[PDB]
Amino acid sequence: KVVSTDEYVSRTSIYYYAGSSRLLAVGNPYFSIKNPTNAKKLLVPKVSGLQYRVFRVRLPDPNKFGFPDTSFYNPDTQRLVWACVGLEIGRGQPLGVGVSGHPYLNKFDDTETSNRYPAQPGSDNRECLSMDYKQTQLCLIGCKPPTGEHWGKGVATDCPPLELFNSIIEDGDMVDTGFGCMDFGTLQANKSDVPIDICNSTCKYPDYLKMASEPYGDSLFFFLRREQMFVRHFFNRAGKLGEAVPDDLYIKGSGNTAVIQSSAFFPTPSGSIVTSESQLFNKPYWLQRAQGHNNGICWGNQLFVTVVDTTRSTNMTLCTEVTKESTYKNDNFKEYVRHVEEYDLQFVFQLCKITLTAEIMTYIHTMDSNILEDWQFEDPLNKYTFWEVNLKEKFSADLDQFPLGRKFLLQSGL
Amino acid sequence: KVVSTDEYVSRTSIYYYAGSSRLLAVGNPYFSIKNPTNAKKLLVPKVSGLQYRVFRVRLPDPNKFGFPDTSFYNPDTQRLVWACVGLEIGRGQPLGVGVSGHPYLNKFDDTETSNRYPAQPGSDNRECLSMDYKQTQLCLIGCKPPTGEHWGKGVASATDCPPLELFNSIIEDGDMVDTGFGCMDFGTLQANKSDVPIDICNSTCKYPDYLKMASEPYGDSLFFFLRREQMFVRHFFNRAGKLGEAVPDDLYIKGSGNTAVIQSSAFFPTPSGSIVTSESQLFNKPYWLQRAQGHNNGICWGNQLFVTVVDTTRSTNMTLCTEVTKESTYKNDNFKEYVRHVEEYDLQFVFQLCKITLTAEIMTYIHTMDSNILEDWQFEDPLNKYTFWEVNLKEKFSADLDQFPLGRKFLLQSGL
Amino acid sequence: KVVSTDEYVSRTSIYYYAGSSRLLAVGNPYFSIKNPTNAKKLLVPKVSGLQYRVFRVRLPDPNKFGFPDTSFYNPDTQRLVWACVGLEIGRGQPLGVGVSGHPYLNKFDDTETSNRYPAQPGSDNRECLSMDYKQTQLCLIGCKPPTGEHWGKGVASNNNAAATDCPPLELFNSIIEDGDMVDTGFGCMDFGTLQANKSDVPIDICNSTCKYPDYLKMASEPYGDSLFFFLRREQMFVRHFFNRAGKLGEAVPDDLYIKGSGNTAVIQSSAFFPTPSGSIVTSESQLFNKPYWLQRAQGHNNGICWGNQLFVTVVDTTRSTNMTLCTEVTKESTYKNDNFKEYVRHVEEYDLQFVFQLCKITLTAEIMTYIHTMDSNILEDWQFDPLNKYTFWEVNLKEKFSADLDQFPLGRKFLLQSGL
Amino acid sequence: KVVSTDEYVSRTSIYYYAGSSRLLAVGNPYFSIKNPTNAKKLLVPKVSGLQYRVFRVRLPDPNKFGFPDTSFYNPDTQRLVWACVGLEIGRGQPLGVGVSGHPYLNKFDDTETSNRYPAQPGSDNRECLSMDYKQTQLCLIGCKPPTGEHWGKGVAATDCPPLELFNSIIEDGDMVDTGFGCMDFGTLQANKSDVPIDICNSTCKYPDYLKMASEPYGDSLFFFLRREQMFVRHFFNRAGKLGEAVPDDLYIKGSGNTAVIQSSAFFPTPSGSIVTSESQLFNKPYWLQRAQGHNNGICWGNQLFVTVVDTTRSTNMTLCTEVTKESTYKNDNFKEYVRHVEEYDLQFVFQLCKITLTAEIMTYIHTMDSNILEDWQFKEDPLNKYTFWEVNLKEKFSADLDQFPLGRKFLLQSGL
Repeated sequence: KVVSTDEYVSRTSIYYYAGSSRLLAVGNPYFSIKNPTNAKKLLVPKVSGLQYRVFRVRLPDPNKFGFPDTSFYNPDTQRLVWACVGLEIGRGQPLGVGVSGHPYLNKFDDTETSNRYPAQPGSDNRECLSMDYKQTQLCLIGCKPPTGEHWGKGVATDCPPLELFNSIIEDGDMVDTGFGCMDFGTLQANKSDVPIDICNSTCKYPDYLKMASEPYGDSLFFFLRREQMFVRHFFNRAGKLGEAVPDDLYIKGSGNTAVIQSSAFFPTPSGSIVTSESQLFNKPYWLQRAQGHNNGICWGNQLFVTVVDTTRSTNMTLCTEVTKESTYKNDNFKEYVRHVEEYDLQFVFQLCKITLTAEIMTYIHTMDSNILEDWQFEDPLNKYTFWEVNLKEKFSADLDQFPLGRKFLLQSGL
Repeated sequence: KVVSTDEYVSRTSIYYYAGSSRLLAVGNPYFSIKNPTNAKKLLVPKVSGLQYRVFRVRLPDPNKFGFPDTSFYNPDTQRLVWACVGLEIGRGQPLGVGVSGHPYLNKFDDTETSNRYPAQPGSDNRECLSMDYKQTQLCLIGCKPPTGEHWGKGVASATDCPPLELFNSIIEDGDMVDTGFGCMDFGTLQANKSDVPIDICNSTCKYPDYLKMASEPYGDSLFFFLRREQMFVRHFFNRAGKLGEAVPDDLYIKGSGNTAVIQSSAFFPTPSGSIVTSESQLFNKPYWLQRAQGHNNGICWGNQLFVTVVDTTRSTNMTLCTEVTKESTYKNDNFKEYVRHVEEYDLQFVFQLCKITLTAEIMTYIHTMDSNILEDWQFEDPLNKYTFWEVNLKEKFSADLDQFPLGRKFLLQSGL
Repeated sequence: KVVSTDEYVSRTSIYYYAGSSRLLAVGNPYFSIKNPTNAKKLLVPKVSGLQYRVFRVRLPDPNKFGFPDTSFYNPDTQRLVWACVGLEIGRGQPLGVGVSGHPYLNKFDDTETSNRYPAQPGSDNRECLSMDYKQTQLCLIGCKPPTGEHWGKGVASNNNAAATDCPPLELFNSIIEDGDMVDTGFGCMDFGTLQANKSDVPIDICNSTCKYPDYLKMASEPYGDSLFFFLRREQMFVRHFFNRAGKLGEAVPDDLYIKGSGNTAVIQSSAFFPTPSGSIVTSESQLFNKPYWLQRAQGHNNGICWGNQLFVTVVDTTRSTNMTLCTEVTKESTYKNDNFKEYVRHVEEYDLQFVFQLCKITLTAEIMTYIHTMDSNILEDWQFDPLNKYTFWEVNLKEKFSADLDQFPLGRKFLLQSGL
Repeated sequence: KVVSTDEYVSRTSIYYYAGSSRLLAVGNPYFSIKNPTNAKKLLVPKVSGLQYRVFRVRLPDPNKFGFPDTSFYNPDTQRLVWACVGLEIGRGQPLGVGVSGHPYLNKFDDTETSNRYPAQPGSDNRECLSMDYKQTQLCLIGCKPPTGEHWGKGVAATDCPPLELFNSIIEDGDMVDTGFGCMDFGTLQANKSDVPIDICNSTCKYPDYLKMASEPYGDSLFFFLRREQMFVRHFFNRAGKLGEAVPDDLYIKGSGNTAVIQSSAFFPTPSGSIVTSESQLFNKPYWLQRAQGHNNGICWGNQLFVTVVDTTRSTNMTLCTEVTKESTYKNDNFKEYVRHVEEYDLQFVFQLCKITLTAEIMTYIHTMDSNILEDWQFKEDPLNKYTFWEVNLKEKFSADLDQFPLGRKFLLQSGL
């Protein structure tokens, strides 16, 4: 039913390079700061190494592109499309690791070595703790935005019902950090069971299984992923235990041990060490043969690059002096936290042409009716937030004038 | 006497793909919650990353299957069977590590650096502690369910120590894997219910009996297997209670005064599975079953196959928290805390159709191997007493291999 | 526009070896000490395993070079230039790790396992702590000095009302000079201007700027003179979790928590910061004391040392051991702390080894135009200094070139590797 | 001009095996013990896994060796010399790690997580601490003893000792660097308490690889291997006056309890981390086929130097004697000792070589080392002032290569 694009998309020998140049984001890693005197504007964005970067890369429409020689296709019977054959995700800034925390984290006791009876249950025992998150590197590439999975509140023990949800991963969405891919805002009502940079967020994980089994293969031309973590500490929660331990799993205590302590345990993660050798980025990927049926065809003259890279999640400390005095006083200083991200996206594109026979027109229409409509032979994604990368005026045919271009010519023997 | 299936099972060039689609299990990682007014009515099942997943995969009987053209075999003289030539065990959810504990764990002292005399006295010094378990990945494939080993209470036959006996049993869906405390029946061998965390303290932890399964004459249990285990000692504790076997007098000089009353030498460690990484993953990659080591080269007798999996690398337990009363300031009594765990699978197979010419010698051989094969071919089920995760593929077979992920991989890998 | 040097630079079979011999630096890893008079003299330089070493290597002008027979060179139509084809960065001293600290580090609480309410109030809760930094190995090679990136104080629009008074951040490019500090785990920033309390990082960077190589910019340079070749190995993990004292400049928004009361009414600082750790150093992961053959550069300059000079940039924290020195002010039969003075010193040992290949260029009209657009000084200096404002470790090889390759370690390696 | 020995040293097809047999050293790892009255005699030597082992291996002079048939060379016009073509450094004892410490280590505060103000004053705050040192494996081979580098006191706002880098011959028993650098601790640390006692009155040396590699003739390093590792285990600061105060532009002054600045004379303790079999450099053969330097294994002077550091067997054994036997335990009834042992077994394969004493070759050799021709008869040895572990193989040479382990390995490797 579905066939490879190799069977109805003809390749030319025409290649183009396009680069975004340096992309920077600067903000607060834990939360954005809205403008107090203009509520519709953000004063400081939320910029964190635990966010997805979802780039919507806009390509020049090859059917309107000022090629010097346009005799390679017949506009009466054919249309043009770009194919992505090479990519490098440039990453700036040094390798490093940031931390995240909560001034009122719901940690009660340390349950690793010593937690004797009786409990000391007050009504507000939250503590100001921080941690370093699970480490994640990944890149997804396709002509359709990626699909994530996360757990949320479903439809109806008083435990919230769990439902697995699919959604489009948007630029700025949070990746899972060690506490799972879930809607923490709705499933953790106390706002204190995870650090503040996810406690009112949804952490999403790429739905690799769903995307890979898509018939046309528009979501994943190519992907890399590297995750790691271990358990750094063991805590338990304050609050009522919603599901008591059944009586067949213990002999009751008495006296000092009569009032059972909370078995609502939770670990803290740690991503451990970051190293250059395990970097996925700053090297080229050649999209020669995709596993799916879309062999890199950028339908709609666009392409989506999704990236998570926690290996440069350093958060910088900033400190201002409000009063200059000869001796040190805390009240004379203000402390800030800032995080930055540096990207440089480089592509090699191959021009393709499609002869629109009756059979091919039916196939394309069944696959995506917008393709023929846009070819002349409202955009549904504008409700989503992406990092827009406009390459319409960035295409160059002089491949050997750019780093990735030289690599392509050398690799391909051209 | 036993020969390879390659000698009497004819391979065709007909291949079919079958996939389970998304399989989800959601529950409490530490215990099930029973309906108070029923016994087999579960309100919340026990779903944990430390459980065996034993999938009983039902295949369509090829002798009754709607093939478009069956002219490739003579039903008067031959019977059909599926062979598994490819499989990928898909795993969803992010990598992570969960913890387990006991609100009354029988830990007395930390015995790593400082445990001075004299012994502190008590009758209930249990503590509310947790740990992260040994890390295990494994994958078994066969047309017969897998066999486990575990230590249990033997026969009663200067020590009241329970006798130990090594038991074999079928590993069922939901059985607990060993966690760092060994493969034993904790319910019967640890009578106090407090020496290990609550998710195994009343369970039997089983380890696959690889040696027995591997030495089976016909080799139906293990077409293929992968395994990756690791742990280290994170902490050193000792037990409270009477020491059942005192240290002999030739191993120490007796103390006096504050050291006159000997402290408990019933030590026990806590395990740690250490780090989880993508590179060490066994799953989300294809396995091509070309040449089995045993005599059964992937033949799915009885139109079924058993896929057994342990994967602790996605054992994260999600914290859930409900608000009973909304108030402007934080109060512990206004919230309830829950724990939930989920597992996501996607089993993908490529099967090769095979035919067997039922000569006199071959029927004799097959009857000796398993008399049910010829009876079901027409030329009750003892496994109904066991619990498996049923995966019904009777309506999931497709000849359009290139329309599915594993199907494309198979066509590419085989040059077809 | 830009073409590979392979298209207009002719390679000869003439090879030369040159070595710097042992290069030593000795000083204080945390700060320099000035002569009280003379003020602009250094008494003890600042020498640290966390510094960049930027060697400006001077080569003999091959167009004036005493070759045994120069009849192969026609000065009427061609000029000579050296190409670097082999390099080894020798490192002496044992592998090891140093630590850095601050007697008044702005650490308030340990936020890893226990930090209950209420907070302890004070005005000066600084502590005397130390740490081991992120581990970095790198070496860059080109005929132009390298470019670093670092964050500094930018410009703040004043028409824009500031609800946050946080300093604006700007990414700055600069030439990396010998003695500049590498990033240590707290990022590449100007700590002197962006941390006004002088207490948020150890003293060896608290009044310094830590720089990171701008690899992306250097790689995208049209001619590729900065990076013939580079190697890099970074690693770190989080060793401890602390928070800062001082007023929190950006309060946590009210939608991320339920307010406290009583002991928890005054929120504690969420201005967290980790301490880094470079972890283990091993021989197996060393980048140095091994040869590199510069056969084919990724950029268009395939190792041509224009201007008869070469830049070697090195970071190597794997030998950052700081030696403890102790003098006895008064000899007594029993120990007393006041009888001794404690000092710290650090040393660095280098040995740079090169193999150069002689090249000649026939100066046609087309090539002269190309080179002039590339750099007009090349044709001027050939008869056919802007870098003096920067600080480099000068390595003069003008009189160290030898044709007897097999008389030297790297020369023997080259002859064997190339089959000569 | 220097040329390879390949150009003037003729190889024969004559090979010999030689082995040292078991070499044992037994002593105290921290210090030597003199005879209790007589003092120039040692009762217990200092034997530690942190020492260099420098073996001076004496070979039989081949020009005086009882060969059965000497028609392979002309003794009037030629001289004989041995070339080393194979070597294995045998190591006995199990892998393990020792620790070193000081009963009066100059450690003031733990500066890793908590070191608040004010500093408490004292005059003697030294502590009884220990640590495990940096891990080092290495082996050097040449016909000349190896050269080490270390920092010592040189000549000539700061009273800090001037530093000079010194070269010296590494002798048997010299200390390797341990994590505190290669320096003369006796002269540069006057308090004798800034490092553990096994180096506080010693010089820790590091091989001057750069100097030896650049020697024209290449006599020091036929071949070498090295593997070092460490991390920082703890962070401390020193007591005593700070000799160089922190400049005023690097901090804002304190007040009250923070008025008296604390010592920023930090120092780490090292740790060599784990030792494993897989990273072993020893107990495997090295074939010296073609050296990088110009001396291709020629053992001038009928000797060769094998230098080893191996901290991967640095276990220190605990010994304990009973002075009074009593029914209850008392500390004063026992004496505690520490002992360390090292087990070596050096195995060599040598190839016999001949040199024709032409006018040109005698001139070349005379310029290289005037002693070579003198010793050939065509005298105080200068190395007698240095200490080496003497290994005499004069009576250990055998032509029956296949009767010994390394000999068999050589025959197999070389196709003979």
